Amino acid sequence: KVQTDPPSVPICDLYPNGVFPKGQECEYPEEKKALDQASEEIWNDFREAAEAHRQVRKYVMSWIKPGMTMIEICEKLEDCSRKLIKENGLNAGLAFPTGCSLNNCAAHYTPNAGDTTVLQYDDICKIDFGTHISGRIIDCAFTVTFNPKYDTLLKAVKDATNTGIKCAGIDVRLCDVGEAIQEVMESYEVEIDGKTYQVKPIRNLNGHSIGQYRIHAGKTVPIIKGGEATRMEEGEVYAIETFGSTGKGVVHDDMECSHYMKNFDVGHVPIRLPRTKHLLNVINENFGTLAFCRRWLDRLGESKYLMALKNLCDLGIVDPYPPLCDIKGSYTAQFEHTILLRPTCKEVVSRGDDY
Ligand SMILES: CO[C@@H](C(=O)N[C@H]1CC[C@@H](O)CNC1=O)[C@H](O)[C@@H](O)[C@H](O)/C=C/C(C)(C)C
Ligand SMILES: [Co+2]
Ligand SMILES: [Co+2]
Repeated sequence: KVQTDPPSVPICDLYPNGVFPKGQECEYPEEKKALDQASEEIWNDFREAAEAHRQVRKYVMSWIKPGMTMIEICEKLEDCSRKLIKENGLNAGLAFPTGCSLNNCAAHYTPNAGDTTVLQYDDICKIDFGTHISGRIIDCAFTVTFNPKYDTLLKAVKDATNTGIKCAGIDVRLCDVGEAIQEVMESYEVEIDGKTYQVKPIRNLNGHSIGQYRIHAGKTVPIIKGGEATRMEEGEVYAIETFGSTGKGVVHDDMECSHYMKNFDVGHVPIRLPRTKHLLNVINENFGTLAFCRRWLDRLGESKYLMALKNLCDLGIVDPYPPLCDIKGSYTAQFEHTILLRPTCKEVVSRGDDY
């Protein structure tokens, strides 16, 4: 069987023998082959999630248009993602909420219930969403625009992200990747509405290592120089993402929060407060240590849960991730891919024919 025009066939049903397509395999900048084959089932899970990501985003690009509300966009994307990944509790599903951050806002924004925001012709929207199979997460993102005036800014960030991807590798120092990304990013100048700007990396936003059910495993991939000389290791998985801005090149928390995620290091915590106890149970059952958003709690039939959620945040059990924005009037863009540092090569597992 093949995929229907508007995708609806699970990726696992498109692949009979349970063997999924590899991403772009690259040479780094025998026994290791045996070691690589030993984790084949893991690489395969990443590939299944990546193929779902590729097919979902291809679909999104065909219909996303100004006039649609941000809620309509996210619900349409998420519905497709759930169907192609063949959602099954914590064994297969959405790794995190659909980011659709607009203009000066660079990341971590998704609408909460009631949000009336409508996508505009001049908007620059960062679609950042994730999929996973058995906790093997694909963190991948692109930027959507309708006005050609942002073309060079988008190209700047694409080139910067690919440079970071090419520089990445086993034994490579993280600070070197950041320095490389920055020199490419800043080599671009753009003109938007009569004003010129030297593209600037958003210095306090970074790429990161990825772990099972842990989007932010512990290591950071900076996008500017001056970072840590810590090195990348064999077997690690990384999200290489870069952000370019026409503003200050720095983001701050802004707007209402929609994203939340349980602190991975916090262990079991007995709670007697009834509503707070119930919410934590709902989170443990449906998300575990994966991120979620308010719309996802509404979907599960939960209501009047905001105070319970605040309690979990105040207790440090859950962490809030508010939208991150540059100054008013600035424009930000993002591109991101997930890479596997396999023993025999580097695989840009989420690479597509689109980006
Ligand atoms: C700027 O957004 C990325 C991010 O924060 N990176 C982190 C990386 C780990 C530490 O260095 C803290 N600083 C960061 O910028 C995210 O990983 C997103 O790419 C991802 O899609 C969203 C994840 C959440 C946790 C909000 C669901
Ligand atoms: Co992302
Ligand atoms: Co990321």
